[PDB]
Amino acid sequence: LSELEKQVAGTLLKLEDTLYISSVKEIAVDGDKKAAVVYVPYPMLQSFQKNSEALILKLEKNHSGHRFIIVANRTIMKNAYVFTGKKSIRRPRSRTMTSVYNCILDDICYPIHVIGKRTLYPAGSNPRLQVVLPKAVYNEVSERTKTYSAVYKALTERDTEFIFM
RNA sequence: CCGCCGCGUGGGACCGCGCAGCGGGCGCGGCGCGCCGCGGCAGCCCCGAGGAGAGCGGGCGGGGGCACCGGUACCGGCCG
Repeated sequence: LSELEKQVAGTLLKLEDTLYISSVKEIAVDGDKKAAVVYVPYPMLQSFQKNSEALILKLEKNHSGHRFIIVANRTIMKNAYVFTGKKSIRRPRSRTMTSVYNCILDDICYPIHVIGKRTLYPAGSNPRLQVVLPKAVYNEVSERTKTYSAVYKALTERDTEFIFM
């Protein structure tokens, strides 16, 4: 239902030499560079994550202009219990908002596993969350911190920032 | 304005309880009761308390019970 979709489909047809992707989302960044999010339906996320880094690098090299990220699409419900008038209906915890945001944060940087989280409450400024990444990766991912913050802000209004420890 | 543990509206932070799929067609204005696809759902488990309980390994101890057993010494008897 757009133009980037045909290009990504062409790439996907080149890469092999049985998957399917729900949609595509493009996020702007402060610099001229932009970010693209590919929505993989939940059951196929683990299927896509076997060779995520290779897929991302091939997609970036074949078409430039913005970076590519893969995230699953999860729904959110807004009632712990739903009163049908007779019985009771309970919302599973996986559909909560807090769990979904954490899963998104984990998926954004899937290859690297988060070593910690901290949310600061400055005297006047809006509270912001800072995560902690392994010292080994460092510059291997130092060029994607701004885009990561931008996307995390876009999908979830919680602003963030990154450090290494 | 002032003798209310009752009555209605609103908020719902704190306070404590909610085991028994959903959605659509049959199907009638609506709800039941059943019958039909899974063909529409991401179907259906926070976490694992410097709380507790269970488990494996290691040594630790005048901790408990039963049987068994040595040593002088007090006392009594006897030979010289």
